[PDB]
Amino acid sequence: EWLQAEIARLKGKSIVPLQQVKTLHDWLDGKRKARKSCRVVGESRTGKTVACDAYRYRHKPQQEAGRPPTVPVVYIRPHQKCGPKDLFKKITEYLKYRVTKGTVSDFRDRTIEVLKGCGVEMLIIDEADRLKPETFADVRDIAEDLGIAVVLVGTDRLDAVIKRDEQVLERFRAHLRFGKLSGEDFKNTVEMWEQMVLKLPVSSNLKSKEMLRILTSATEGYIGRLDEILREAAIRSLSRGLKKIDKAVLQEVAKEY
Amino acid sequence: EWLQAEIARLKGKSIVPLQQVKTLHDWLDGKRKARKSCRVVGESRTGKTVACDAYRYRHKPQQEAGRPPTVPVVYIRPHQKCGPKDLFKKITEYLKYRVTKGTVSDFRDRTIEVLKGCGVEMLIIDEADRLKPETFADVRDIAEDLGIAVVLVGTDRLDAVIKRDEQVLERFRAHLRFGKLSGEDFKNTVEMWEQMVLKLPVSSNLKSKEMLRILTSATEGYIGRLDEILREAAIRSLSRGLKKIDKAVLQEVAKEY
Amino acid sequence: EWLQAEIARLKGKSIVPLQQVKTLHDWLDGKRKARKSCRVVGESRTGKTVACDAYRYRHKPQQEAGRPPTVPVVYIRPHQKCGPKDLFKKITEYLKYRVTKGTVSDFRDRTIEVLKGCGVEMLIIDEADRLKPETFADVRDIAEDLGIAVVLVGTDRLDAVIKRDEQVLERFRAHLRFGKLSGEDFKNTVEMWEQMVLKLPVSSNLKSKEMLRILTSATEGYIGRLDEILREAAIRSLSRGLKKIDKAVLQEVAKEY
Amino acid sequence: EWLQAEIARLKGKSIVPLQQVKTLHDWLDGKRKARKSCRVVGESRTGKTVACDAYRYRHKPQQEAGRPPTVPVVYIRPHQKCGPKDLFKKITEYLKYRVTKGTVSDFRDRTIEVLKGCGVEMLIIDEADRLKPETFADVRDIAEDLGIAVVLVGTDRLDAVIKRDEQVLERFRAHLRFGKLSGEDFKNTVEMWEQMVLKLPVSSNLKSKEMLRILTSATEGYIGRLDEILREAAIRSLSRGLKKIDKAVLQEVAKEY
DNA sequence: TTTTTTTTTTTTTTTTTTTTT
DNA sequence: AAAAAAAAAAAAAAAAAAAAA
Ligand SMILES: Nc1ncnc2c1ncn2[C@@H]1O[C@H](COP(=O)(O)OP(=O)(O)OP(O)(O)=S)[C@@H](O)[C@H]1O
Ligand SMILES: Nc1ncnc2c1ncn2[C@@H]1O[C@H](COP(=O)(O)OP(=O)(O)OP(O)(O)=S)[C@@H](O)[C@H]1O
Ligand SMILES: Nc1ncnc2c1ncn2[C@@H]1O[C@H](COP(=O)(O)OP(=O)(O)OP(O)(O)=S)[C@@H](O)[C@H]1O
Ligand SMILES: [Mg+2]
Ligand SMILES: [Mg+2]
Ligand SMILES: [Mg+2]
Repeated sequence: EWLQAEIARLKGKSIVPLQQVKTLHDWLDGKRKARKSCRVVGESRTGKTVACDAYRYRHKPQQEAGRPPTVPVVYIRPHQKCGPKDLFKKITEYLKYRVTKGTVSDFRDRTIEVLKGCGVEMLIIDEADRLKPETFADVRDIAEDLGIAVVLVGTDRLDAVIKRDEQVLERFRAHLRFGKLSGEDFKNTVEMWEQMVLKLPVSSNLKSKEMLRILTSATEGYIGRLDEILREAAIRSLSRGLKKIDKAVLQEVAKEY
Repeated sequence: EWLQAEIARLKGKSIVPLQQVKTLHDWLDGKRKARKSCRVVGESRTGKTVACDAYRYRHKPQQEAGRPPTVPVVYIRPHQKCGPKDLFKKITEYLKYRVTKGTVSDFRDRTIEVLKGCGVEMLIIDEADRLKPETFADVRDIAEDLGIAVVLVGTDRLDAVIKRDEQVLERFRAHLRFGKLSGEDFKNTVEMWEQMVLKLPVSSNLKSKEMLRILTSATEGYIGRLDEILREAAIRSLSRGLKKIDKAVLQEVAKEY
Repeated sequence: EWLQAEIARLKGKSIVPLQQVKTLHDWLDGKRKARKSCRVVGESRTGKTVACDAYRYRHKPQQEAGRPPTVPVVYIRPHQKCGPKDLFKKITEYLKYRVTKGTVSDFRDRTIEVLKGCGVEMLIIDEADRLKPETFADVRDIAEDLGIAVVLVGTDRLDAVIKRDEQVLERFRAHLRFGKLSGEDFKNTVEMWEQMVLKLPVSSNLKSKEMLRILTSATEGYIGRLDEILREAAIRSLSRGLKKIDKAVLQEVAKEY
Repeated sequence: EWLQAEIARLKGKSIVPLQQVKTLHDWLDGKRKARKSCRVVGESRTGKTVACDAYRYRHKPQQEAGRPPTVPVVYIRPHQKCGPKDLFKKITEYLKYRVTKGTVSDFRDRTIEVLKGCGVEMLIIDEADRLKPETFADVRDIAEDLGIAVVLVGTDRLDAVIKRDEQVLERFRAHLRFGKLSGEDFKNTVEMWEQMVLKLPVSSNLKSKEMLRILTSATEGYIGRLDEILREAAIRSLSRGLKKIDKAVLQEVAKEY
């Protein structure tokens, strides 16, 4: 069924190139070469996690020799109230090693051992705020002992957590401020969105002012909302037998927010 | 004894089709297809929980194959000050899997494993206000890692809890409002009520204005009160040897509120 | 005495054909042909062990020459904290060989000799959890060295044991999820039960709703409870000089659970 | 019967040339010439044991002289909790000598006599982790006294055992890490597998993306799972009278994992 | 400025058995 | 007939990061 094939596609996710994503990638590349600690802070739904995923794919692990694959970048997202056994477990699994039964001290060395050999140029710890304060000692140890940069990406609240510990605050001072869209950048993003993200049989012309003012009021510059508003409107429109998104559909969806 | 058979019936509960229930079911069906996460908020005794139960029965689990049943929808109601071990336990038991002794970090993974295979297209959490703030991290993780929609049903107080966390508030921005009954919808509901819920030997004619003004003052548009006023009046009337509800009985019951 | 003859019969056990048993039987038949090693997991009192017994009798020993019997399938149930000398002893006795005095290293080899010669295409080890972890090495060796598939039937707790050893977990990934009864399948099972298991002089009509709601509340879908509730009720009823089971008897028995 | 002839074939096993197997053979060849003890560690079902078997067959025993058969490479797999009498017995039997009744101190010396004479350049001990710690002394003695290199092939758990003894850890420091398949290597392996391992009359075109995404999700890069999924699907397909594997069959089998 | 509420994270110990020699 | 080794678990508080009037 054509309709179901398009809905199964639309409900899915993809990465769209944006000025903000390229900016982060070039910035992280500098910190990687210099091995310097830094921070990534911005508002929710601005597309910070997605840009980090894209970076991991930009430079993939290289395995041209018999030895363990050389993984230049490690990306992890700690669970809630993450303790020191959990941080080490997740780093080790990411690099494809199995963790054996033992205590924190027992595989701490193993984490170091697995960290060595593989390149591990940079460690990106998304959602840094969700971590027990005691674990920031093991993060500093890694950053200090090994030639590894620790990006530590987080939301605005993270700064409230970082400032509670002098030694952490004075080691992660450099920061990039991820932001939201406004002005022409938003209009160009909507034009990009229609053509690449949407494969609808008939064009919706979402760049038009009459509907762009609606997308602007509904979105407020958050790339996460633009994705929801247009992705749901496309499925709701096709489900009615339409070949494009009607102004009435954009209004009907916007009213739910 | 005929009288006791009718009292044993009247003291029981049933689901009556209403415009508000159909409206929610069609709305949830859209969010299910789009895998969109959104809240359901309204006043107490408006019949929010009952509409959610009716939805679960609309799409029942399928057992055609010898494989584990594909449950399209999961409905749970967390206990007071629900923590992260309790949320996972209740989801797992709802899928007929028994939980073994272990830590959150052990059956957090089992939950994901039971979540995979079973369809679990949508997760409805009633009494969303009854969650420790720390648990909203495990809810976001589920909503993010897998394509599952989370309803997060709650009362007006839920909004006061949601706005305390930026990341949670942004994710659940879309909402549906239950409301209450007023005008013709109430009169038609009373007519439906006497016909479908009350089966007294002789008709009471509750639609009549002389008694409808009483039901209106006593219920103030809450389907929960209309249920109580008429269900108690029917038992109290039969217990006196009456075949119908007298105006005097409706007045006597209303005076207690 | 007629009464004692019926009680001596009722207190006994028998195998009733069910949809779950046939499903189980023909799934095992696929694994047997493919020589695949797979696990089978189910809740207590769902009739997992009985279905395995029925399978053994479906595929009986065949003797076409003076050579040892061509035993197609082996079924064993290990004792508590079963060690490697005990697993080998029980396999060997099952095939009707006497075990001589010696060490594990002596009749480990004798076990291989008698696993050979006879076909022994399948080995079903019920209650797999009750086994010392060290013995899973001898089970893998059999499964690896000989063209034999091993079932590993067990309860939910078995999965907690299996996941403690990487090499066992990976080998035994395929699974069948034995379940409980609900809906029409339960009503039809009660009709079958009264139809075949119970031969009372006068019919009880256990499929009627007034008593079926009682059997449902008392049974909760477990075939083991339906068997207890009706088997005890039949003996208790006959002992009172009744020719059928009265609603009062089903209620009296249900109250004990 | 054609169908049974194909099933009797499909249920069997064979060795498929792979990049990982050639890599190990060239690596072991270097250690053999240098007489250097070394390790082989990787995950379960990655095809570690099969590559070792292929190596033994690459360099078969040569018997062109008066002296006893010269086996350059010896391959053994110790039983569970293998002690020092068992290690010596299995080495001696492999070289085709009968072991007489006596003590460890008697055929410890007989083992040395038969290790000598025959070239015995390399000893490959599979499943090294399942060995008694006391036996590693007899392994070091062989490696130290005789010009013989010992491989010590095993899983991730072996490293936890090795690090418990300083003298063993230092001796076996060199290692080759086995890796699972990902990317193009997996797609090319599926194409190769269909051509050489499957002799089905009608081509299945398993390289196609629609079914390759299914094989990828079901396999997760483990050559052991790709073998199982496709080998069972071929038997299940032929048993239905099909000349090829249908997408429906690959899905039906994948659902069991 | 107070008063719980709980959570994991910890080892130390004490016995019991199943074979080798 | 006298020894060595490998389990295989139930204890009994306890210092403390975090939280609610
Ligand atoms: N470059 C992009 N291309 C396509 N979609 C994007 C992009 N960036 C963000 N999104 C959308 O944003 C949604 C949420 O992902 P992110 O915005 O990356 O999450 P986030 O930035 O971590 O915000 P949080 O939840 O506060 S941490 C996804 O559903 C994406 O569709
Ligand atoms: N298909 C069946 N036919 C007849 N009796 C059955 C059947 N299934 C279960 N029973 C009854 O259940 C008892 C046997 O236990 P099972 O029902 O097999 O429980 P189980 O599945 O073995 O669960 P456990 O406790 O884990 S062994 C006997 O008393 C049988 O009479
Ligand atoms: N060259 C090959 N040709 C055909 N089948 C192969 C080949 N290599 C591996 N396999 C299959 O994939 C599985 C994995 O190989 P194994 O011999 O199990 O190595 P392994 O998984 O490292 O051993 P374990 O599980 O750690 S004891 C085997 O059971 C084979 O069926
Ligand atoms: Mg995020
Ligand atoms: Mg049983
Ligand atoms: Mg192997």
